[PDB]
Amino acid sequence: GKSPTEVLLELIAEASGTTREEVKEKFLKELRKGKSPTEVLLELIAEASGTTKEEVKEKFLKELSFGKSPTEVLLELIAEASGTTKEEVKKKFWKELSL
Ligand code: NA
Ligand code: NA
Repeated sequence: GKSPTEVLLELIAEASGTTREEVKEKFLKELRKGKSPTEVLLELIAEASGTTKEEVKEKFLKELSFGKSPTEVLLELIAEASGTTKEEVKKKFWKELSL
């Protein structure tokens, strides 16, 4: 998938055991309710890990407060959700972006 968002949604699908289109459609529908893309990604990640959305959102925000970058944090959260390494998820991200 071309864009960074599309690649994140693909990674979330893999972590969720759902299709890329299913995740995309959930993402689009939530945006239509007036949510922001970052907020929606965090909810999707929470769903994928079986964790509450508030817990995932607070972790994100705390990491940002430490001076981490948003995409980096999202990747780390996706890695937590799939039980894979941060390094493995980041590799996939850059690979998929690359094509
Ligand atoms: Na499925
Ligand atoms: Na983003």
